[PDB]
Amino acid sequence: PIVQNQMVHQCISPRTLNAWVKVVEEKAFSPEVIPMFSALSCGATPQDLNTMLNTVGGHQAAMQMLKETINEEAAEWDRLHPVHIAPGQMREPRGSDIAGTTSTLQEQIGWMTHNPPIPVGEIYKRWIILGLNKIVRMYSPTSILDIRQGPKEPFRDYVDRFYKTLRAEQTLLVQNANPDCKTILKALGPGATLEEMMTACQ
Amino acid sequence: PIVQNQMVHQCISPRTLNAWVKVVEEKAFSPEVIPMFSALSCGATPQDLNTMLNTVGGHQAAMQMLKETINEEAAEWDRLHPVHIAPGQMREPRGSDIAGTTSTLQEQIGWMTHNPPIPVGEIYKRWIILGLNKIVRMYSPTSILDIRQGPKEPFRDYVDRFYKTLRAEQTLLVQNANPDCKTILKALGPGATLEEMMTACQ
Amino acid sequence: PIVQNQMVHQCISPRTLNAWVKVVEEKAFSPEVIPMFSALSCGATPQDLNTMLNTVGGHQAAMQMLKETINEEAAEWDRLHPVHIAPGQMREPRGSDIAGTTSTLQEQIGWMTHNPPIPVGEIYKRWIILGLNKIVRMYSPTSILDIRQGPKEPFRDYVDRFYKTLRAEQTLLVQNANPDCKTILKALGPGATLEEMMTACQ
Amino acid sequence: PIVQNQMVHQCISPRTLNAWVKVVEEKAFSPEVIPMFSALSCGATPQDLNTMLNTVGGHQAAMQMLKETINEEAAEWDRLHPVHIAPGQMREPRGSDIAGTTSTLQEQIGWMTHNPPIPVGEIYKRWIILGLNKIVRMYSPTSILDIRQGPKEPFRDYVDRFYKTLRAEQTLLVQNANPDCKTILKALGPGATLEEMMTACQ
Amino acid sequence: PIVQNQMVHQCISPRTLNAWVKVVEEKAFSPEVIPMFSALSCGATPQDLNTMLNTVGGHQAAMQMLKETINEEAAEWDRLHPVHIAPGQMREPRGSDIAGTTSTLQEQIGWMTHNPPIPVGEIYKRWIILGLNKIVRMYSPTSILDIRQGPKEPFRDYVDRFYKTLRAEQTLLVQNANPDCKTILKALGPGATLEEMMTACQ
Amino acid sequence: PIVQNQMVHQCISPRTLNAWVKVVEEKAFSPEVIPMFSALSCGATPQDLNTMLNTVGGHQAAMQMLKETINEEAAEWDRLHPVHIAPGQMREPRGSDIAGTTSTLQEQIGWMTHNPPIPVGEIYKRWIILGLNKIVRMYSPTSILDIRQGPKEPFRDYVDRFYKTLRAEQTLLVQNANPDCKTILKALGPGATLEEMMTACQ
Ligand SMILES: Nc1ncnc2c1ncn2[C@@H]1O[C@H](COP(=O)(O)OP(=O)(O)OP(=O)(O)O)[C@@H](O)[C@H]1O
Repeated sequence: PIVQNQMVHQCISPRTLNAWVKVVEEKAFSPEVIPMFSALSCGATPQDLNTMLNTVGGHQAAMQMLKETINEEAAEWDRLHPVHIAPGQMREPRGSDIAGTTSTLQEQIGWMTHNPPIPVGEIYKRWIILGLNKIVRMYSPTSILDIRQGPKEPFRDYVDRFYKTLRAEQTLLVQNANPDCKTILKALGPGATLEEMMTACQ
Repeated sequence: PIVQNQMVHQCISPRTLNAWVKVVEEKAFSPEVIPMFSALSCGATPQDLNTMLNTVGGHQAAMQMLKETINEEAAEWDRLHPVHIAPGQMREPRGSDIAGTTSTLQEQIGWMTHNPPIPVGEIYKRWIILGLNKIVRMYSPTSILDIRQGPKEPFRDYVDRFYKTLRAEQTLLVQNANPDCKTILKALGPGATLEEMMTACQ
Repeated sequence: PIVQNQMVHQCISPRTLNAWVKVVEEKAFSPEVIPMFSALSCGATPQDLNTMLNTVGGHQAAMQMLKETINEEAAEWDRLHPVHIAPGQMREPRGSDIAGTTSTLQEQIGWMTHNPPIPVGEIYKRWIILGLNKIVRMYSPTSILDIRQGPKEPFRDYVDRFYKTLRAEQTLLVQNANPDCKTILKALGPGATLEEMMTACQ
Repeated sequence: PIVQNQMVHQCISPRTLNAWVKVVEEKAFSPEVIPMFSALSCGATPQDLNTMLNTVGGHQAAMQMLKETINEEAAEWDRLHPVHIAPGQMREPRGSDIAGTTSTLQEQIGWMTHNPPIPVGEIYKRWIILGLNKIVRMYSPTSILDIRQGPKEPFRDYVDRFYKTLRAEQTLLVQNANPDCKTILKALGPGATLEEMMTACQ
Repeated sequence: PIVQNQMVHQCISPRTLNAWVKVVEEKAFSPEVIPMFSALSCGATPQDLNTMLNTVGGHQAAMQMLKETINEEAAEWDRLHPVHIAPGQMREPRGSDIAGTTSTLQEQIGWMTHNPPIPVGEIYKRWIILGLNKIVRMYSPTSILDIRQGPKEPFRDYVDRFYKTLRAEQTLLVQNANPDCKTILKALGPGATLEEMMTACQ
Repeated sequence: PIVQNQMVHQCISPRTLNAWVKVVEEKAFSPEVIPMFSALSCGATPQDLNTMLNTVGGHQAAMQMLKETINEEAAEWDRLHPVHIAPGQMREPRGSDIAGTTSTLQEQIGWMTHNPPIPVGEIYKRWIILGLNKIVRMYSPTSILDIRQGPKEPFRDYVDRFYKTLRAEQTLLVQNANPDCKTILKALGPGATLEEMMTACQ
């Protein structure tokens, strides 16, 4: 990453490398993996972003869809930012320079530490996260329409499932409740908070 | 977080990220999780606060009630602190800027490091903790009225349960004791410390 | 804690938080937990002291006796140190300011880093340790009078039990020995070291 | 490695040493091991590169093929860069100096920290990675021609295998699909993204 | 400990505390525990030395013999170094000040950082190690006279036992060997190295 | 060790201590332990080198052979470097000063940080490694002459054994192959690389 002592390059730590690889193994593409990726890549150069993605051993169908999303975002960058060099001067980054495939570590450090910065790590991280969200939505196993409260399922457990499914995918909470809790909820009237709905069905 | 070398931004550590995620998995919303959250988010920007909350994989009913509490506190902030910008100058934070949804990391660092600081991380952390306490009270399984000493339960074990329940929820200790220890406690008179009550029933 | 770079505030580390919580879970109130608490809270502000105590999930009977001891020590502080403020000036700490309930982190840092320091963390830590020792003595299961060497128990194992019990609670070692080792010990005469007693009964 | 405080030598950390040794034990020469090696050897001197390779306990057939690749690359270096010394002056590195066998740590630090740097660690790391890729291709158990979707294998699982095999080794995805998904894929027409192919066969 | 940034006090780390406690639990008073204690207490003040010893939960017979050795060494210090104070000046340390029982942390830091240092931590560590060696010799289960090679025990395994026992306790290696290896060893003549003895009996 | 902030003494870390002790327990004197020892003792003073060797609990036959090798190397040092002191001046190191038995930590730091350095840690580490290699060769269980490919053993697995044995101990690879792979290898002609031999017998 690039961090403060002036703004300097540091080696990606063995601990960050290991944390990312373990979250992916333990959680696959459950939605919470995305804000973990984002937090573990704080300050990341594009090189570091490629290291984290390249160190994942399975999920190669997912990694391949991610390259497609990366190439689409890169081509849209080249559309808005054509390039045309000057000895000892900085070249403008193209899509593939941002994605880390045709830029060196030194070019990346030079863009990221310029005054003002050309923030190639934050740009690439936005493309990667966009790709990762399409994958989370892909691998979401259930429609929110099939999250229905069981006859003897505690309301809380049902709400946990309902919002878990809705996060992976993205009135109806009440409709999908079981008869008994549904009746209690119809009676609360409009404008009930989730806290009030969950207290009523306890 | 923001910490001292002057006051600088540091990346949230893999170790803090991991600690928070594990305490939540192992303890759910037992009350002791709150002072752990508070301690692990020392110096946190609002961005970091959102990272810790977003990295929790289950308990999405709880996370949703928390957003409601956050939005209520944010709307009360906008009520007391309306906003109306000046080139190169700091804008005043609204509720949603404090909660980290419409403020950038740079705005957050600028508020938090101003002289005097606009402490957006400490403000948001107070809203989050308020939300978390309502959740601890929600998920508290037992009324203190149903904590009663068993016929052969050691007094200490009963007191542990009584104060555990009372912490999750928030004369009667003696009333809820078993006949034998109850008799010993009635005899101590008024003004007995817990230490004396527990010595008597040993 | 407060530590040296001048004397600065640092966030309590995830590793200290975790160490304290694990020693308590694994050892309860065996006496050795006290010097661990003392060592893990080196440099602690009163806020940090409250964090370590608040993060303990069970033993709420013990935590409650501890508050009683804290309030007693605080009331004795107010007896010896009454307070009576001056813009931009430091107020004198009362008992509850020392215990961290009515003082802010900033007041605590200001007392602890003053020339000369008002060492509010070391004062509160002494109250806490006093409370913790009363708890260690409470939860000590056995009188030293019931530590007696078994007919075929190795002398060393018996001495380990004898001093373990005596530490939790706080001529007789010989009296409580088994007939055979007792006879060997009577013969050594007065003025035998523990090393000599233990060599004789090997 | 060599890292920034000026550019200084630091001891390879016990944590890097241990991470490398564990990834090799747990993953052998699955392709993802290569970008892990590259990331764990950030800043590495040739000495450090030899330490990481020498600390691997099995796979000695692989380590021996790696020496062959190293010697070939070293001989090609000597072909393009003959050497011919001046008191207190730097000698030019030969192949075996780059590979760390006839250069000392001090010569290595002197090349790597010169203005401009003679980047002996990055040169040797490129040779090592080249050798490691030939080993990944060697130990790849399956041809992509034998990755065929099973009659009841979910399409995603098949794509994971297909791209896993293709990474170890390096129209046909559709050909190798099962009849039912093959028919759906023929109908999509040309120019389907992987995301669209995978949605269709869900 | 006291370490270099000038010479400053640092908090004993949770990791040192934990390492010491685990080596004692896993190894008791096997001899190798002594050089581990010595290495984990590098820079230790007497306070830190007491923390490491006080955090050990069992072996209280051993801890008590250790106090006896400490008091003997302290009384011998007072015999050679009597004391007789000057405002703002350093007092001379007595035995019990060195052992950490009547000296404060500040006195300890003042002795240890004086020009020239009064090295109270290194003095106390020598007393502790002396005590620890008497304990290692106490708990040594076997005389070297009962280490004899078994009829089918590999010579190496026997030598491992022989030197293990001799380290806990502190011509005969050959005498204690089995008939067959004994005969081979008699034939080597005088002046055989251990390497040659062990090669001969392979 | 001695490391850079100028060149300063640092305490050997609990993590290095623990890593060395675990590699020895898990790997004994498999050859890869040597470059791990060398890497974990980067910057080591002779004191640190003795700490790492003294903290090993078993293998005391091996530790004793190591002392013999150390004493031989030390006597050869005294043969080439006799000594003959000057107030406030540095004495010349003898063999036993280098090995850490008659030199203090301060003498060691003074030799190692002199301009030019008298590198007593690197000298002693070379003696130790020499001793360790004689031990690796001792404990090598098999001659390379008894590494022969089994009738149904994959060629790779056989090559792994062949080079594992050859590393512990230090045309024939082909001779020791099984009939079928032997025939394929005879046909390749002279000048086949290991990669080509291993491809042919796949
Ligand atoms: N949640 C946890 N609970 C218990 N132990 C943990 C946890 N997380 C990490 N550890 C311990 O810490 C190890 C990983 O981190 P480590 O202890 O090596 O810290 P470190 O990197 O040395 O700290 P620093 O970088 O500050 O020196 C693990 O092997 C484990 O023993």
